[PDB]
Amino acid sequence: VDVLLGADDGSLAFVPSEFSVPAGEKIVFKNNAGFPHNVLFDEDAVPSGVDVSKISMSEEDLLNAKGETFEVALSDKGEYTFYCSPHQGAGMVGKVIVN
Ligand SMILES: [Cu+]
Repeated sequence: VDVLLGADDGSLAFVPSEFSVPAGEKIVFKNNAGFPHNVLFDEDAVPSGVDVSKISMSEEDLLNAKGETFEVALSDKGEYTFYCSPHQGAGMVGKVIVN
């Protein structure tokens, strides 16, 4: 599944911001517009047992050009909250349900 970073209209959003994927499906976060963006998972809002450092970008790494990607496959079932570091305080966050 592809998830865009930034809406075409400049909105600070993941697109889609909530979605479900079967365990193991590769999620491709694709830098779209109004960057910089990046993608991290929230240690306080993932399934028990998940280590968010293995599935997040480094906080200092920013995608600054359209078409860059960050790709991850989530294997543990449950809810995961991801966020963009620059824009987390502007509501650029989302939720994937791995089933
Ligand atoms: Cu962002």
